Amino acid sequence: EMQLTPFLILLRKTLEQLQEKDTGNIFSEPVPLSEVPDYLDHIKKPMDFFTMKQNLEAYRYLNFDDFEEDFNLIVSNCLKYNAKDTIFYRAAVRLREQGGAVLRQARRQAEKM
Ligand SMILES: Oc1cccc2cnccc12
Repeated sequence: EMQLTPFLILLRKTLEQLQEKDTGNIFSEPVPLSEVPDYLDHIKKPMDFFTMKQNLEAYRYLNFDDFEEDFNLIVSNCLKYNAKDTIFYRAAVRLREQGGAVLRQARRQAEKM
């Protein structure tokens, strides 16, 4: 029970804060299938921050869970695909940790709406 425009402004700010935590920009764009040919073998729904931005602007995120679930896919896909001893796996752990605090604060703000 809130107005659409302030909520989308909040999601835009939140997405920018999450992208800031991905300092290597390894999640900024879809995983390039041309360089990872086996990626889709067990990754059923790829996700990335650019796709999240397009979903946001297409009005596909109307509650915080819609938005947070796609963020969680970025993390979980990366933990699934990559071995634990890789920078990519550890980057997803770091993003989960640093991004979780960003998400908790942003969800508090949405609940004031
Ligand atoms: O090759 C990649 C490039 C950027 C991100 C990736 C996330 N998981 C597996 C592979 C990736």
